Amino acid sequence: PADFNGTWEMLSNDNFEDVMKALDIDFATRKIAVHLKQTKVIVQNGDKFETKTLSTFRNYEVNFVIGEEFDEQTKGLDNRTVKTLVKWDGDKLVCVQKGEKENRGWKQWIEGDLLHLEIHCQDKVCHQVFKKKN
Repeated sequence: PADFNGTWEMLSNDNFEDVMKALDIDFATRKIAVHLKQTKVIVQNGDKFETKTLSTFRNYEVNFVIGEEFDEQTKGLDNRTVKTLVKWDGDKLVCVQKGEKENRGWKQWIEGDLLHLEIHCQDKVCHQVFKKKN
């Protein structure tokens, strides 16, 4: 479907603290992480994704293949073990992370040259927007 290949620098980050609080991240850490810029670096070969997040906050990778469930350690956030599975919803990526927290996952898609990421946990949702670098 879509082509996520590229380097994408964050434009905006809304309601990040709501999701971080839902993940039990401590307030001090939230206060640090809310004002930090992130870059996403993505290599996509068909259903194969290698993603790098880069910030002064946390650096982390997420590598997956569409429809292949994998065990994931969420180092960029709460450092929990979850079972992650990413699938297509048309041209959007929809990820379910099965573990201690209910209704956890994320959804990612492209509009023009912006990448949108929604991260959700429980009843909270964060919306991030990134601009393609080139």
